[PDB]
Parts: sequence; C-alpha cells; structure tokens
Amino acid sequence: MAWNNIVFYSLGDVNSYQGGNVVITQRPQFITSWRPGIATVTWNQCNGPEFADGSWAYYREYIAWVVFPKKVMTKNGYPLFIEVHNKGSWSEENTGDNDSYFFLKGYKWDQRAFDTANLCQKPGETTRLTEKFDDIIFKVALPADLPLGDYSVTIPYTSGIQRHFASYLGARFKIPYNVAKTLPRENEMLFLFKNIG
Ligand SMILES: CC(=O)N[C@H]1[C@H](O[C@H]2[C@@H](O)[C@@H](CO)O[C@H](O[C@@H]3[C@H](O)[C@@H](O)[C@H](O[C@H]4[C@H](O)[C@@H](O)[C@H](O)O[C@@H]4CO)O[C@@H]3CO)[C@@H]2O)O[C@H](CO)[C@H](O)[C@@H]1O[C@@H]1O[C@H](CO)[C@H](O)[C@H](O)[C@H]1O
Repeated sequence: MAWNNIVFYSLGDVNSYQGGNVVITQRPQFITSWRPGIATVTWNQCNGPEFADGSWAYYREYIAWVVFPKKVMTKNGYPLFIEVHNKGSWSEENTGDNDSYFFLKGYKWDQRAFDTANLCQKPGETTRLTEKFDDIIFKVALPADLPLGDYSVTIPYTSGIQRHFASYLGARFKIPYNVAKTLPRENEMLFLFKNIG
C-alpha cells in the first residue's frame, strides 16, 4: 500500500545588503543568498513509515522554496514595491497572487534510496541542510511621494526545502501555494539605502 511523507524544513537566516546612495527614480537592488544551515520543520503531511531502517527502498522528491513579499510597508504607511531582477534558475510560480512571490527549485525526483532516515520529522525538529541554490536579486521601486534620507527596512521571508519521501517511483507532490504562503517567515533581509531628490 502507497504512502507519501512530505516535510518542510525552514531556514532562518539574517542578512543585510547595502543598496548604496539612490535618487528616487532609481531602483536599488538587493541580493538574497541561500546559506546552508540548520532548518526547522514547520509543516508536514505523512501517512507512511516514520523511520527507514536500511532494509527497504523509498523514493525522494526534493523542492526548494522561497516565499517573498511583493510589497513592504514602512511604519508610517508607505509602500515599497519588490521586483524581480534576476532569479537565476528559480521557477517563479503562482504569479497571480496578490501578496507574495513563490520561487521553486525542484532538484531531485524519482530518486530511489535505502539510506536509513527519519521520514516524517515533527514540527520543531531540526536538521542540517547542505544544499546551495542560486541567489535571487530583487530591485525596489521607491515612491515619488515617499520621503528622503537613510532607510533601514527589515524584510521577513520564508525559505527551505520540501522533502517528499514516497513508497513508489513517479511520486509527485508540491506543497500547495496557500500552505507555503502561511509558513513561518524565518529569514530576514535588512535592506539599507540612502535616498535623495
Ligand atoms: C507536474 C507539475 O507540477 N508541473 C508543474 C511544474 O511543477 C514543477 C516545478 O515547480 C519545478 C520547479 O523547479 O519543480 C518540480 O519539477 C521537478 C523538476 O524541476 C522537473 O524538471 C522535473 O520534470 C521531469 C519530470 O518529473 C519527468 O517526468 C520528465 O520525464 O522529465 C521532466 C524534465 O526532467 O519534475 C521534477 C518533479 O519534482 C515541479 O513538479 O511547475 C510548472 C510551473 O513552473 C507548472 O505549474 C507545471 O504544471 C504544468 O504546466 C503546464 C504548461 O503550462 C500545464 O499547465 C500542465 O497542465 C501542468 O501540469
């Protein structure tokens, strides 16, 4: 009988980027990087064995995610619009969403394994994620009506790896975008720039 275990491992990283001096018709950029690290299970869905002892085959489908806001409000109520500049090999999906960009990288599929493993780790459990993916470069559209000077903007967002283990070849599952939208946003980009007329 068939089973599928899917576990989302969330990375919490804090980074800053200097977007340098800009006038208000320029779109300063920032680069978000994927830093291998310790991730925490923030979601799962499982109906199969929780532990592979080594004696039997299972199949892996791994997909990295980034969920990133499309707009960032300042404390006074002004919006900063977040635009894609270069997303490398990330797949930009569910583009009609009001609020959030969804970037996916499905890098492993149909891959048979016998490796002993924990196939349904529970939320709050941690593991080390060694994988590395492309940077994403964002540009920011500043408002004409927005005011001047030095700015420091904290931007929370979600990144992590979906690991899907299945009993069969050809197994496919993608975390629904509505689920990905509401996952904990454990990363932070502190974006700095100096504004001018
Ligand atoms: C099946 C599916 O969900 N298709 C939709 C696609 O999902 C994939 C993307 O998110 C990518 C992002 O990198 O990850 C997953 O796919 C990976 C890997 O990236 C693919 O190369 C690989 O594809 C294999 C396939 O599995 C093998 O069967 C085949 O022989 O070779 C290919 C190429 O090597 O699949 C793995 C599986 O993990 C994930 O499944 O996302 C797309 C948007 O980016 C679409 O939503 C796509 O759905 C299709 O879109 C088309 C045309 O536009 C129609 O709407 C179809 O109706 C629909 O199924």
